[PDB]
Amino acid sequence: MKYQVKQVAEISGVSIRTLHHYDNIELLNPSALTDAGYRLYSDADLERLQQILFFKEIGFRLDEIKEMLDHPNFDRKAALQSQKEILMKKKQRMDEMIQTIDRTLLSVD
Amino acid sequence: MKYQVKQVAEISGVSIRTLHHYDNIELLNPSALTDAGYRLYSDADLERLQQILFFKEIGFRLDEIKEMLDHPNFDRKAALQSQKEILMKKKQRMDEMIQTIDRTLLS
DNA sequence: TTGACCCTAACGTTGCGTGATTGTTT
DNA sequence: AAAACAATCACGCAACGTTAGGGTCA
Repeated sequence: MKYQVKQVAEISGVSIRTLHHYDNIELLNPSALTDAGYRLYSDADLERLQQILFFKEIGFRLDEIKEMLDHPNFDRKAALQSQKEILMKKKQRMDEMIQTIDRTLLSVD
Repeated sequence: MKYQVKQVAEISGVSIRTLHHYDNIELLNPSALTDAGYRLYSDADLERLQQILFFKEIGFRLDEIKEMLDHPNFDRKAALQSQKEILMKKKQRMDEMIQTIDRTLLS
């Protein structure tokens, strides 16, 4: 029924420290707590975690992920594209950086 | 032939705040200090600042840049390559992420 | 009692931006 | 006697990693 850090960390691949941090940030708040304070996660919490984890792969930030999960109305298409555009530019920057390196490695190679 | 922050900053493009930081980090230390504490950079300090800015463009971090300027024995060739390689892998990760977005935009 | 497991601090990391407050004078 | 310019704090940002010390018991 419920899961505690060790298990959630194992099922999802993230660290316990991560679960805490996501808890402190209000990104992912456990569904329950034991009298002793132990965090107890529900299957729903696990879906939520998978989604925040997926948006993480696309390069979004915890705040963006948060605002998108807490506010579903927020159009996702435009976000997925803009994020793409942002990514593409980051890629373009690195290219210019690599050129600068090559354009520099031409001297006693 | 000495310059104070306003100038050096204006001549190099970086901010005065940057110059201070680079000073605290021991990356770029002013050639001279004024009695009142104003720092004065020499033409040499300016060359050093340019070198710094180059490596900064290639993507190196202050520590790496520092360690390279303070020890000119460090083979620069391999450094420029390894850095190139690192930049490439980053490019690749960027690609996979873009693919994943596209692979999701099918709707 | 004892592992195995959980918690809360709180500093470390990268590179300055942005005030706030205050001294100096190229 | 003011306008510019310089200085030293020190908090803020992204996302956890990593001890350090100390309860709990699925």
